[PDB]
Amino acid sequence: YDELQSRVSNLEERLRACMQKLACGKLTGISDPVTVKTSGSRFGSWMTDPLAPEGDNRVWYMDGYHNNRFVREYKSMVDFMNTDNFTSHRLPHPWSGTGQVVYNGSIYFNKFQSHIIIRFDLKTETILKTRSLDYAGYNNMYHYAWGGHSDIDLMVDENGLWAVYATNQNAGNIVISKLDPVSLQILQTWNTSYPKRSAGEAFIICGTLYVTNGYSGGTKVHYAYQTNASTYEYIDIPFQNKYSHISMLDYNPKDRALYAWNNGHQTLYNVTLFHVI
Amino acid sequence: YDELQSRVSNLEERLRACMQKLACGKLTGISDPVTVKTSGSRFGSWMTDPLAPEGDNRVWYMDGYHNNRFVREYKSMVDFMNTDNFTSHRLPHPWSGTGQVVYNGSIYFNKFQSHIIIRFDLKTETILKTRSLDYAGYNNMYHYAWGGHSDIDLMVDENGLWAVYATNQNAGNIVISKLDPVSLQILQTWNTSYPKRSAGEAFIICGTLYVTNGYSGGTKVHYAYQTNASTYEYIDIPFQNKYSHISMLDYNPKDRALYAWNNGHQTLYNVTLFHVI
Ligand SMILES: *[C@@H]1O[C@H](CO)[C@@H](O[C@@H]2O[C@H](CO)[C@@H](O)[C@H](O)[C@H]2NC(C)=O)[C@H](O)[C@H]1NC(C)=O
Ligand SMILES: *[C@@H]1O[C@H](CO)[C@@H](O[C@@H]2O[C@H](CO)[C@@H](O)[C@H](O)[C@H]2NC(C)=O)[C@H](O)[C@H]1NC(C)=O
Ligand SMILES: *[C@@H]1O[C@H](CO)[C@@H](O[C@@H]2O[C@H](CO)[C@@H](O)[C@H](O)[C@H]2NC(C)=O)[C@H](O)[C@H]1NC(C)=O
Ligand SMILES: *[C@@H]1O[C@H](CO)[C@@H](O[C@@H]2O[C@H](CO)[C@@H](O)[C@H](O)[C@H]2NC(C)=O)[C@H](O)[C@H]1NC(C)=O
Ligand SMILES: *[C@@H]1O[C@H](CO)[C@@H](O)[C@H](O)[C@H]1NC(C)=O
Ligand SMILES: [Ca+2]
Ligand SMILES: [Ca+2]
Repeated sequence: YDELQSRVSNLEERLRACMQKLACGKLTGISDPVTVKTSGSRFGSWMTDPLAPEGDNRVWYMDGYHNNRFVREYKSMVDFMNTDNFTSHRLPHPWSGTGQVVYNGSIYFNKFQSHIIIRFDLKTETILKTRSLDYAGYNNMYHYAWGGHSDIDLMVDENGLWAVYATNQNAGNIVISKLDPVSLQILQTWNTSYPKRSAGEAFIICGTLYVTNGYSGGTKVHYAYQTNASTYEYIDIPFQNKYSHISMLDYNPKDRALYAWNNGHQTLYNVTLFHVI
Repeated sequence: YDELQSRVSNLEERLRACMQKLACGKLTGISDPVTVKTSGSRFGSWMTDPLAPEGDNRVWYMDGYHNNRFVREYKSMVDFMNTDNFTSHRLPHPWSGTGQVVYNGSIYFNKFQSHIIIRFDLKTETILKTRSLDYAGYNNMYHYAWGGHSDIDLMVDENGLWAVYATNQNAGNIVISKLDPVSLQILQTWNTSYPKRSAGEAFIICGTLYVTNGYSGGTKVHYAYQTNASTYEYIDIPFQNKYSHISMLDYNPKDRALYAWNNGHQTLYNVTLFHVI
């Protein structure tokens, strides 16, 4: 009775570990952009839920960076590529910038003019947790190169929920934090040496943070930080700013793709991860 | 009863498949040579046992390519690097060239001036199988660039036992074949587009054949053939030929290393493999 349970538990653990080890590597190439829709103002965000059961593919959409509390939900990708019909939901507080994420059926965003991370339910429409990001800048203090109140950037990867911000103690450099997806508590922090005001955008792939150089023109992935080894490396992986302005750029584990907001348009990039043995 | 046994069998199959998919990949670089021993004539063949019981790291040594029938049984690497004591075992027939292999508990070799593959026991000292390679050249008609009656090359990888030869029907190009480790029967054959007489050496990592361009001077991995997709590609992977003339270069999956014979010296290379996800 107990021996077979131990055997199946070991089997599940080994399957999970081996499939996670084969899941990702290091990025080496970014594909050409693919445009889905043209809507909204030049600044905004759009994403999908990674931990969603297959067959939902609900696209969440947000327009504006200063004063907005309306989020759009499209019931399918085909309902977002062509159909202009959506469901509008109202947030208790307006967000700042495009550094919001959707994960585990809830939206993580930043409160207006404050360093407060808020978890909001998109199904029950209620509030659970409103925590404070310890030692983080707000109100265009440590924004990206394009600005627009992007001081806090929330993302997810195969390991969980991460927040990229900057600390006055760490000059103005990029600081990575791993957050509990329930209590929004600090688990582990990595303090890098790349300034956030000269970044423009950043994303995380399964534990490695890739930081862009600029936002318009010759955009390229300039910086890489490995939190497991706590090391850094200057790369030169290039991509293409087709519409000459990038405001949001996030990595979505399930689709293994980079969702991007290109000058008021919704675009996708494809990553090329390699593993060395 | 049956359900848990089926679950255990599925767990074993998935573990084996996932560890084999995480094992090897496309070769990307070769490290500097490491010399272990200096003995014998300029041409010879030394190799280890991939599928061996733990605690049996016995190396196998052979000198000459024409009429020698004595093999050496240095029981340990420390007993081979420094100790000059060995056990000499006789063969029923002398070998041709430096292309032989030691797999599991037997040795596969070629029988004098014939296209005959012989399986010989290194413990019971008898013959179980002696077959003929179909349409394979012999007696210095489809040798390597260095000659020396290396018309048939035998190697092992994570998939099993492979033979590289050449066929009159396929001009003088390299032909790969998968052999049964027990019955020495042809399982599947692959046609490549690289002539064998201009090759010099070849080795298989896992289902991919890498072919060198020369034997003394500027040596590099020049050709690659994927038998799973049956596609060829010309690559440029230099490796350093420290001691001029090379005679044998084979791959060991257990150590994941290239064993080589460089002008009477025994050398080791540690390979680097990468996988794209
Ligand atoms: C995604 O959300 C579900 C639902 O909230 C999480 O399921 C919880 O799992 C924990 C432990 O596995 C249980 O203690 C909770 O009771 C579950 N929730 C409910 C409502 O039953 C799931 O863990 C979340 N995903 C991740 C990665 O945390
Ligand atoms: C966050 O980054 C800051 C910036 O360097 C780190 O602060 C330094 O920490 C070392 C050792 O802890 C001290 O010797 C320095 O005096 C600190 N500098 C300043 C300006 O206070 C901090 O350690 C980092 N946090 C973590 C968890 O690594
Ligand atoms: C390597 O050799 C061992 C034994 O020398 C092989 O083990 C045999 O396995 C089969 C089925 O798995 C049994 O029917 C035999 O009885 C085993 N041999 C002995 C002597 O007991 C092993 O299969 C060989 N490896 C490969 C890949 O074929
Ligand atoms: C390897 O190449 C040889 C020569 O190109 C092939 O032999 C020919 O096979 C075709 C069938 O596809 C016959 O029509 C020809 O008559 C054969 N040529 C000769 C000279 O006999 C051989 O079949 C190839 N092997 C494989 C596995 O594709
Ligand atoms: C190279 O491979 C050999 C094989 O045993 C061993 O010494 C070790 O794994 C490697 N040596 C290095 C990397 O110095
Ligand atoms: Ca981002
Ligand atoms: Ca060889």
